[PDB]
Amino acid sequence: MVSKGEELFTGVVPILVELDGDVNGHKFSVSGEGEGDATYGKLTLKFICTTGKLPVPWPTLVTTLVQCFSRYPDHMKQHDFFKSAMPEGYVQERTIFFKDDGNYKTRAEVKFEGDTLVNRIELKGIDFKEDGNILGHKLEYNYNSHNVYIMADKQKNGIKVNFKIRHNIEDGSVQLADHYQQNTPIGDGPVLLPDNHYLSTQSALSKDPNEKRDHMVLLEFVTAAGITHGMDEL
Repeated sequence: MVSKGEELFTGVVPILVELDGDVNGHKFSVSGEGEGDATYGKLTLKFICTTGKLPVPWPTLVTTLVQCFSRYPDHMKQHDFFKSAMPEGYVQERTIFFKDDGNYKTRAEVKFEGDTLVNRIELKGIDFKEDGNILGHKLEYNYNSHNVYIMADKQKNGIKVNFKIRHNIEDGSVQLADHYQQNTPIGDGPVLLPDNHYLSTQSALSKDPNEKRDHMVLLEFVTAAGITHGMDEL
């Protein structure tokens, strides 16, 4: 099946992202805009720190800063929770544990506001080392590919999601960030609850050569996989 929510994503959709953050007491705000094309699992966005210098590395914020733009193949469209919750949207909550360092806890609402898919987030970070990889800005400005593992939480009418991000460091080491996530629908309508599957996620970071503010340009491609081939023909 294809959910009614998925019909909202068959063309190019404008995206807005607003994040209000506080990490070890360093307050900051990020705004982003761009567009997604879930037909190709593609996002293209530019984010700006509107409060000055970002007090954490940009790569640490990529997962917090719209999984409804993932491409689900045909035999797996009945497993797309994220589009099925649209346009009313969903609440996405995480705790992200940076190995040997602090944690982010985030709560976001992802939903349509008019024609635009908007992700509004609050983030709180604590327990960071002032000279660790994060507040000491030792992460390279790049990003790896990851698998985002998804399972249904039928009790909560949503999903539980987990994965481990690898952030590359200049000296050849890696800073690991373990992500524990759950998503729940905002509205009343039925949502699709999936079988166990994963998203294969790729992200590339760049800069706008005419932008003086602290910023990140991001390109992402995300495709779902891993459903056995249960629903062989369906």
